Amino acid sequence: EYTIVDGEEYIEEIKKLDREISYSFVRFPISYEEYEERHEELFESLLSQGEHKFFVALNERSELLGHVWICITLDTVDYVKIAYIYDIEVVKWARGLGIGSALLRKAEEWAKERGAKKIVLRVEIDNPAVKWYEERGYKARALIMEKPI
Amino acid sequence: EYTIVDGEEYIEEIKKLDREISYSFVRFPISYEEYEERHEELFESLLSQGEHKFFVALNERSELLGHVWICITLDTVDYVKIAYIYDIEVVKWARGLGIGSALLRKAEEWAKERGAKKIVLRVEIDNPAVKWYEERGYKARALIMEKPI
Repeated sequence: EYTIVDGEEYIEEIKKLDREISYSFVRFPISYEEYEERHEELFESLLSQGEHKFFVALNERSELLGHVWICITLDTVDYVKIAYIYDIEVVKWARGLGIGSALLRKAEEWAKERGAKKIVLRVEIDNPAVKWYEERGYKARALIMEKPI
Repeated sequence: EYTIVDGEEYIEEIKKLDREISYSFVRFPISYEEYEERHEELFESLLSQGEHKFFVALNERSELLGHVWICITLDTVDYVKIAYIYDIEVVKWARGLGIGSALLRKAEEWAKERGAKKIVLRVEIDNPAVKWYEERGYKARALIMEKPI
C-alpha cells in the first residue's frame, strides 16, 4: 500500500536510487568511480535549470517505492510548453504493483494543470517498455541517432 | 594490461563497488537507503575485527578492475590459523581476463606467508562459482543453514 506525493524532500534518495539502477545499462568500460562522478554531474546539471517536479510513491513507513521526474520546458520542434519525463523508476521488489503506471498518470495530470500540451520522454529502442508507452497513448515522433567516435 | 598491488589505499572504492554489486543479491524488500546504511555498518564492523588484507587489480590508468578481501582468523572447527576471503569481485567489463583467478592466487600466496593452513570462503549454493572454486582445489566442508522467522 502506497501514496503518491511531492518528492522534493526525497531528491537525495532519488539520486542514489537512480545511480544504482542506471549503472546496469552503461555500455562503456568506465570505472564505478568514474560512473559515480559523471552520474552526479549529469544529475545536478539536469536539475539546475528549469521547472522540475518530483512525485514519489511512499509506503506506510514513508519509504521510497518509486518516483517520476518531470521538467516543464519548450518543445524543440513545436515551440509549445511540454512536460519532459526524465525518468520513472520503481524499486525492484515493488514492481508489479502498478506503481509506475500510477506515477505516470500523476505526472500527466500535473503536466495538464501546468498548461503543458504534450508529455515527452526518451525510451531505449531495445526496451520492451516501448509497447507499454504505446498502450498509454505515446507515439514515437523522433529518433535519437548515435555514432561512436 | 593490469597489475595486482596492495589495496589499502583503495578501500573506499572497494566498499562502493561492493555496495553496487551486492545489492543485486538482496532477497528482502528493503529500501535502497536502508540497504546502503546496513552495507556501511556491516562493512565497518567486519573491517574492525581481525587482520585484514586487500589486493586490487588496477588497469594502466590505475582504475579498479577488481579486488580480494582477506581476513586472517582461527578456524571454528580445527582451531588453526586460516585466511577467510570475504570477497572477490571483478568489474563486469574486465571479466574473462583471468583477473579473478589471479587475485585468488595472490590471496592464497599471502595467506601462506602469514602461516594460514587453509583458505576458507562462503559460496552461495546454486551459484555457478561453486565449480570455479572446486577447479582450484576448494572443497565444501560445511553448510550455512537458514530458517525464515
